[PDB]
Amino acid sequence: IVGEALEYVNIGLSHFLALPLAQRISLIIIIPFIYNIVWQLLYSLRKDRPPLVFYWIPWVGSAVVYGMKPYEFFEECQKKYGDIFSFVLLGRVMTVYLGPKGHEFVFNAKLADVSAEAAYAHLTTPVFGKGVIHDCPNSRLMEQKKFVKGALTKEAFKSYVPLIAEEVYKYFRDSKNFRLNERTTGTIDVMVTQPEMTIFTASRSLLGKEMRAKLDTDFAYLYSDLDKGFTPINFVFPNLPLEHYRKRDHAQKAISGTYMSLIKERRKNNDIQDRDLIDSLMKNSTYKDGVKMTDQEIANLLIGVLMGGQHTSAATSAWILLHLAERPDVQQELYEEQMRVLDGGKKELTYDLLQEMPLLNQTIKETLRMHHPLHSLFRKVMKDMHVPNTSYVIPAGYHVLVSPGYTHLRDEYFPNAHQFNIHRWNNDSASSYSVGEEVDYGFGAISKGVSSPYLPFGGGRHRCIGEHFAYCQLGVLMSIFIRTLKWHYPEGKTVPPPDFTSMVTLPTGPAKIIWEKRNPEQKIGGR
Ligand code: HEM
Ligand SMILES: C[C@@H](c1ncncc1F)[C@](O)(Cn1cncn1)c1ccc(F)cc1F
Ligand SMILES: OC[C@H]1O[C@@H](O)[C@H](O)[C@@H](O)[C@@H]1O
Repeated sequence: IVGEALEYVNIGLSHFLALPLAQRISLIIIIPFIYNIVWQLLYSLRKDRPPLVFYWIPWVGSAVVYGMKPYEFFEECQKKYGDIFSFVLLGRVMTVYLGPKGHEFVFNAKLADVSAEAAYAHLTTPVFGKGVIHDCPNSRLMEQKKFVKGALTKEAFKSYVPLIAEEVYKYFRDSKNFRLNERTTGTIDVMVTQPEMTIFTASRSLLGKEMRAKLDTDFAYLYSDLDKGFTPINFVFPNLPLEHYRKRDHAQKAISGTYMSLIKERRKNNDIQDRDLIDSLMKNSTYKDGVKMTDQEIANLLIGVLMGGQHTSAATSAWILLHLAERPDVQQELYEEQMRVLDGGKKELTYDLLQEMPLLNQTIKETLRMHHPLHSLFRKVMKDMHVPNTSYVIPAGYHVLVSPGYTHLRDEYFPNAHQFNIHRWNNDSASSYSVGEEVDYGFGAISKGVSSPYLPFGGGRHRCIGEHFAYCQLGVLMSIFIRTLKWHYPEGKTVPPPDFTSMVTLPTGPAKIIWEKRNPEQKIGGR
């Protein structure tokens, strides 16, 4: 008889419940910790799963090392396990596929296999608002990208360039950080100046003069508050009863209400032209099933596009200034190109002359190689996926992670990858280009293959549509900085390390450079 063993099981359960509170709590942490380690050992035997990085603290996983030094985390994992490995991250299992085969696996994954929106909806919907980007089916997103891409034409860039130039010169004249009419040298924190210059130039060109005008008021404080809600904490705490979350929600309503006010005003007066992205979305925002975007969804889409382009672009111009501050040779080279292309400054900068400035564009390209703003791109796995040429199966409910920025820093693909060298792009200054066949997901033909080791703008259905706007904006900014200023580091200082815990891989603050006017007697006119 072993029914006596079943009696003692019941007896033991009854004695378990009688344990004093110090031991029941002690067991409350001892039991999961022990079972978590037991489970990892058994998992390591599965031949149809990638290796899983070992971790001590249940639920948390490798969150700390990944959050603070992700590329160092990937490099060590890659040496132990190779290019495919999983790790636990705050309750999720992330499967990483490093290198160009991983770009192909994740960026070209089938629509039914993976979902970006299920990975990101909690990050962006609380900031942007409902009904756009990740708060909608993929076919809706594909068409929103088509709508936005319709204000981003060559002829739009031709009119944006003088407007962006005006904003940069205004900033040089009026900002406390410069005041070029009264100061000939000064010190700036580039993580103060670049977010400001970026919002001013992106507002004037994409949003128009009215929304730019609002940035000269206390309304600008709403942008700061909404900006602060764009943070990785939303992956864990998207809504908490705190002032941070309520200033964010207030800003989203106030800002989108301001966009809707302008929109309803324009169509009240039939004042709908071809000036900015607001006009474009007012004329071209009907989905292919006949449904029109509402004014709320148009406003939420403007917020999302401006907020993403704000963070990637401002981080990138910060890094450009920081790399050039220790490279007066590159500043000199760029300056000579400006004098040649613009006939000593007697030519006005135009979008077409921007295309004749290869070294300037290679500097943006090289900065995006060394500082990809988004160190990791996620998808949630919706159907079990077989990893080709392996026995691995990534089950549904995992997440896949692709990191083109990690491959950007591999000597195998970019010799001396940790050295900033714009000439590695000689005869190849295009922001990107399809090396062969093309495909259309809804917003234009893009490269069909995504195995290039350089992918600053991603690829596949979720590929960036802001690339040409970003180059135009960054090119005008840097053209004007180069012609107007020389700059260098305070003594002893150098390029700062990246801060990987924020939404983009921005420089660790404070990152100060000292500027000096090239022409101390140059005056910037206007009121
Ligand atoms: C240096 C500047 C930029 C970089 C490096 C960059 C990079 C990227 C990358 C890597 C993706 C792919 C995301 C993924 O696969 O999960 C992406 C998507 C996207 N980006 Fe950008 N971007 C930049 C600027 C901009 C600008 C200026 C805009 C808007 C004008 C913009 C709008 C978008 C949009 C709408 C998507 C589509 C997201 C999706 O389909 O899921 N980006 N970008
Ligand atoms: C989802 C978000 C993101 N994805 C991954 N890691 C960090 C991130 F912030 C992002 O891809 C960033 N981004 C890309 N180009 C500009 N911004 C994004 C895309 C479209 C958008 F309308 C707004 C937006 F924030
Ligand atoms: O001239 C083409 C124009 O297309 C419109 O839809 C956009 O609003 C403008 O940004 C662009 O300049």
